[PDB]
Amino acid sequence: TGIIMENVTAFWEEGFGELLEKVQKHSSDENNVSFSHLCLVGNPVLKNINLNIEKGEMLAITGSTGSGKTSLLMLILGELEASEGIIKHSGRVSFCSQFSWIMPGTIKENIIFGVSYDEYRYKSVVKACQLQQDITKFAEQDNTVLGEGGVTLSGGQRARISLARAVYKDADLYLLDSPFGYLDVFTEEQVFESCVCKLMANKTRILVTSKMEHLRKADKILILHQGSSYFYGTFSELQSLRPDFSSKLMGYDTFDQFTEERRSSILTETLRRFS
Ligand SMILES: Nc1ncnc2c1ncn2[C@@H]1O[C@H](COP(=O)(O)OP(=O)(O)OP(=O)(O)O)[C@@H](O)[C@H]1O
Ligand SMILES: [Mg+2]
Repeated sequence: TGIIMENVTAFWEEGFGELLEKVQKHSSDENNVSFSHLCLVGNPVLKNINLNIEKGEMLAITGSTGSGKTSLLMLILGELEASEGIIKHSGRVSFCSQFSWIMPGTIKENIIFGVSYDEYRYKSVVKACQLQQDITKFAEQDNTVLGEGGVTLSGGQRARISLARAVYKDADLYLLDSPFGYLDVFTEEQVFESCVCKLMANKTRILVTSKMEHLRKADKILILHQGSSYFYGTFSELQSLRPDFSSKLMGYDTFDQFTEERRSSILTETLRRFS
């Protein structure tokens, strides 16, 4: 149907760490991580993961920083293998990574990169990703040549082009890894509404996020901590079965407009108090 994981565990295997680094602050937290040692010692990166996501549902994945969110995505992509447990999903998947990549060419060439052009499809993706506001600032609009790896664009601009590229792909499952992590916080709110909630309402999709509105709108929710499932279920269930986490995070007035670093800090801290 959509995607199922039953009691899945995945161990550190050689090369997986380098892959994670190739995508591309608590980097000071990571400074005696040795990917070799994790492989020697036999260590789960993800442990006892369960989820059942139906066709057209949206799973929101959140958690503490370094909890295995991207790794779970990689597991779906087949870059990590389940050592225990069952994973079912079929069909093409489309992946939007944390690192926004940009190829030599026009904005438009970037969004349809490697895929056939369809005008209604294109115009539709451009609009829902809120790119119309960006391209209208340029003399050649979406025919603007990105005369770098889009280096002179904003981080949000690069993230929107990269989102639009993944959303434009025709696929059965969309993996969206933290597109909404930048300062232009009102644009991100329109994008989430227009792209992820409306245009994609019937696409099975997984959104890694650190905003509570995304948990609120989600069909299902996975919270990760230290490579384990801190919680899995609906937003209603989260308020009942994790009441301490919930009231803390809904306690804020405008949590979703804090920086990405601050939201991830509060999430991480909250997950530790309440074990
Ligand atoms: N670049 C890196 N260097 C060293 N250790 C890393 C790096 N990226 C991830 N890790 C470690 O590998 C496991 C985590 O990664 P994943 O990359 O799956 O985290 P996330 O859950 O995606 O978190 P975040 O997005 O906040 O980094 C964790 O135990 C984490 O500490
Ligand atoms: Mg990540």
